[PDB]
Amino acid sequence: TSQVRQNYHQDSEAAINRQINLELYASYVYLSMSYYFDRDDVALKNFAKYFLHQSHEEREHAEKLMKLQNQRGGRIFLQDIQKPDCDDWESGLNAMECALHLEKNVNQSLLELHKLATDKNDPHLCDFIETHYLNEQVKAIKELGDHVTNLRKMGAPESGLAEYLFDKHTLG
Amino acid sequence: TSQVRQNYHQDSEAAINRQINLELYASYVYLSMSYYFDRDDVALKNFAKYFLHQSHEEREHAEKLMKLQNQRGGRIFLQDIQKPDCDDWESGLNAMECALHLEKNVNQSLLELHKLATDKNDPHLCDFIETHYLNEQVKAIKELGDHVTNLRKMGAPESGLAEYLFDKHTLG
Amino acid sequence: TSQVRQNYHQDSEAAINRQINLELYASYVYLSMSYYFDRDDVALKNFAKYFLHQSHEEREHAEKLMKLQNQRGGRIFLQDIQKPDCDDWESGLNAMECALHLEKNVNQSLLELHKLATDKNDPHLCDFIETHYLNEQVKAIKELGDHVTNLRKMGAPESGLAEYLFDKHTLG
Amino acid sequence: TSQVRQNYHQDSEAAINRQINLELYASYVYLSMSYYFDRDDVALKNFAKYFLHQSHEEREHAEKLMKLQNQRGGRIFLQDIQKPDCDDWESGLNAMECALHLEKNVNQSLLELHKLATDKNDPHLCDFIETHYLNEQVKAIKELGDHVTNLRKMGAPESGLAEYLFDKHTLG
Amino acid sequence: TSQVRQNYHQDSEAAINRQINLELYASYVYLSMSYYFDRDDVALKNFAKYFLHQSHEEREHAEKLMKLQNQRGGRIFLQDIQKPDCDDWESGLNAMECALHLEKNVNQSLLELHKLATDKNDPHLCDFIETHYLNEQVKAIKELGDHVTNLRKMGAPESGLAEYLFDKHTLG
Amino acid sequence: TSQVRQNYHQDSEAAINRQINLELYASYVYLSMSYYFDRDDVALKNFAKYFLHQSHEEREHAEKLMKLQNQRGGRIFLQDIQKPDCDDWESGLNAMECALHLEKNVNQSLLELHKLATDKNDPHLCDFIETHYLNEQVKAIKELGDHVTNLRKMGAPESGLAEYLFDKHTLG
Ligand SMILES: [Ca+2]
Ligand SMILES: [Ca+2]
Ligand SMILES: [Ca+2]
Ligand SMILES: [Ca+2]
Ligand SMILES: [Ca+2]
Ligand SMILES: [Ca+2]
Ligand SMILES: [Ca+2]
Ligand SMILES: [Ca+2]
Repeated sequence: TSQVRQNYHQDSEAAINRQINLELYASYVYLSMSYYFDRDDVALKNFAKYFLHQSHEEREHAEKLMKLQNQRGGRIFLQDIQKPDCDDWESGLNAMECALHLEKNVNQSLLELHKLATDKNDPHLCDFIETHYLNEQVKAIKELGDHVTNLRKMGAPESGLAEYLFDKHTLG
Repeated sequence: TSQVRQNYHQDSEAAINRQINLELYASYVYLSMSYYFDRDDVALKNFAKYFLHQSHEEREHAEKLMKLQNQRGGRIFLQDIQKPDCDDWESGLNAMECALHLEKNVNQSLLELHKLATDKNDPHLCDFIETHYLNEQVKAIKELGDHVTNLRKMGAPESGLAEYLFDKHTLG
Repeated sequence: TSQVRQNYHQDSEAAINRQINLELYASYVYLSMSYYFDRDDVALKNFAKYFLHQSHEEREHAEKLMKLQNQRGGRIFLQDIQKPDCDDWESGLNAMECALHLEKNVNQSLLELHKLATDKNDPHLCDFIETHYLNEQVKAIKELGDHVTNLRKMGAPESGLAEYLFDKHTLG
Repeated sequence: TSQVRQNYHQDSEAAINRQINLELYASYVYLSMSYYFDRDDVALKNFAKYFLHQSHEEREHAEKLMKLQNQRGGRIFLQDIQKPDCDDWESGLNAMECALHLEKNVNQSLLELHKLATDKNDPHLCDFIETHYLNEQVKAIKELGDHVTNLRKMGAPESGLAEYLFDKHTLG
Repeated sequence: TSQVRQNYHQDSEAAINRQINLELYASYVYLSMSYYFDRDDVALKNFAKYFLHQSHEEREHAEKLMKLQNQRGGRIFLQDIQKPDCDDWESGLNAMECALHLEKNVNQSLLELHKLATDKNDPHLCDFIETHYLNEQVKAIKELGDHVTNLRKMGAPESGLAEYLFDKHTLG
Repeated sequence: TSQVRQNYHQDSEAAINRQINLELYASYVYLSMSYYFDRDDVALKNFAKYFLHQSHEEREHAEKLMKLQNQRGGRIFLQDIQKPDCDDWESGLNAMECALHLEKNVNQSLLELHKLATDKNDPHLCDFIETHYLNEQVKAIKELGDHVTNLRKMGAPESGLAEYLFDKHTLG
């Protein structure tokens, strides 16, 4: 038991280890989406840059949780990072819809983590999650919803002109 | 026989002279495409600038090979430069498709040159081709493929609006 | 089959997909080592920074291969990223020894890839590997060997003073 | 028939197409002369630079005529570019004498073009030729005559010292 | 056996040790030529500076090979450095002719080293030689050929004025 | 006999030629020591840099003597440069002890040269040696003695920590 550990429940420690794997998995999903748009038969450079940036940010979120685990006297335990479910993402609109779904799932996991921290009376963990994760998730979800709405209204994905213009004017 | 000539096969010397003519020919093809887009009844200024730049680069590639011939103690032998097969290039998409085909043909010739240099055990010639030509060709081919994909997805060449927007947003 | 694909063997395409997973795995190993040194009961900040930097570079190497796959007309196929074999890395010296072993293994895979590219007569792939990977590997291996030699000569890992001073004077 | 065409005779259009080929041919001749001086057994670097610059300028002259053709509503028609008559240019003095002869021939063609434009009452074409070509030709011819006179007076080409010094002091 | 050694053949290691001695020997030859031109009865300062610079570069080439030996896990083994064959170099032209011969000999040794690396399947060693040595040798040889041609055409070495002017205008 | 030679004895000329070889030999010894510290199984970078700098300075000393020989109307006569007696230098302390011994030997040769110049009544040669060599030697010897004393007092070479710290704090 760590000399620094104080008011840090075993259940919280385990849940943090799970969240770490989830963020690394999200990073992997975004990495796959990015390079799909880099294909010569897809070729939407700004969609590709958008998802690569998202991939790097998810990786950063995971490292922040690893830092928190050590700060509290807990111990990091890593697991395999599962490959994404899809290899081909279909279209710009489909990719954005999948990302929205992914983000809502990560948000659900964070809300469950917050409830657990509350039940265990760990105010430091509650504030950490509120401060660094909760608001970021809400902003991310609103942004993806906006994008999905615009692509649909423009006539994507049936209209190839729609996806080309969105890549230039919104993501560019 | 040149006082500088060393490990430079007669077959390699001849193949270099052939590659020189091929690059000059590619330069001529791009020059023709450029001014086709400058016509009052076509009028796509950025397509015109794009192909003119390609024309100048091909000319530079040829001069580099002429420099290499002299460096190795070989002798330059020039041939007529054949006129392009087409005078009218039809459309932006058609021109891009023809350029893709042209580049793949020049790439094939370079791969054959590399194989010959390998058989003759000329490591300097192999590295020269690898360094200055092989990677440039691969990048060029990927770029043209990307362009072709976008124009097709936008609805070219049937859609005149598609070619107008690509000229502004991608080539501009 | 991609409109850009030329002289790119199916076996090469598959080997590239395998190398991509291997680099991502190496990235994961370095990430685990980094945060082990961040523990309150280990506490060697410069060892931690050193391995985190290595982790980011391996991730970059993987992305470069993903870029190459698309450039040649090949198709990315991702696999699970296996968790590292160890959770606890023992000591600074032990971690450096494990990294040396890891790098020699990645080097072996690259040498095998180069031999395959040679057999398939793919000069572009051979040069890509030579240029971006082979020399980097040799430098990395020499650096790790140097570090291991110094730690051993200083009296690590039995001497805790040795690891503390190396962290400050060499890695700092 | 172009919507922009006005007072542009069919004979003028054809003569412009011929002049375009002539300028491209002159460019090719200068390119050949340039690299002859780059040979290890000739080695006069400033003669080489001088002729390469002339080659680029002739190429520019041709592009200007291509621009003019399109401006007037005419249509570009390209022909093969014939290889130069010589592969070996003998000496610095001989090359300068050949260039003088070449320039006087191009000048004759331009004077004939001007006479035709005059007969067809095309004041715009007459002024274009006067402005951009006639004075440039006269200056070029005077310059080459000066060079030829100096080389001869110095004792070229029998004197190898003469050509070496001219390369340094006049062309350098 | 070095902890860093991987895919490095014993024959390659030995050949590298031999190349090291050869470059040091070339350095010694150029050093001797340099100070010959510094004599009061020769007095060509720019010839002297030219050869001294060549001497320093050869020394640098040798150190680079020593660095490579250590990087691969090989062991440096030095030999006596033989004195040059001549003490008196006769003339500027004679010195340049001897240097051309020397460089072609060093080039032959490098080509033989490359063939050996190829037979032993050492892609890293092949690329190292290609990258740092092969192209430098070709440039060096072309430069010396150019110099020899100019001196001969000027009337060296019978003409003392020729060597004086070349020292000022080419080497100065 | 040189038109510039004045009061320059044949014995002095010969002794200068011998000193030149001795300085080149010292340069070779330092070069060998330098790269010994660059080995993966030694790895003391600052010891390596220290000896490489010494190697370059000895080479400079030799060139200065070659310059002096020509200034006085004497003639340079070079000899083979013998390989160092050792290939493996054992340790940092051992290398420093060997260098101290080497420097005292070079100093003895210089003192003998000065005595000869004195006997031949050559005031210019005496002052040259005093000015450029004698004081430099004394400083070099004192510096090496200081280093040897410190390494011994620290517990080298039995203590690997001692050599590591000296490399950082004194030579770094
Ligand atoms: Ca598993
Ligand atoms: Ca013909
Ligand atoms: Ca290469
Ligand atoms: Ca799985
Ligand atoms: Ca024809
Ligand atoms: Ca011996
Ligand atoms: Ca001997
Ligand atoms: Ca004095």
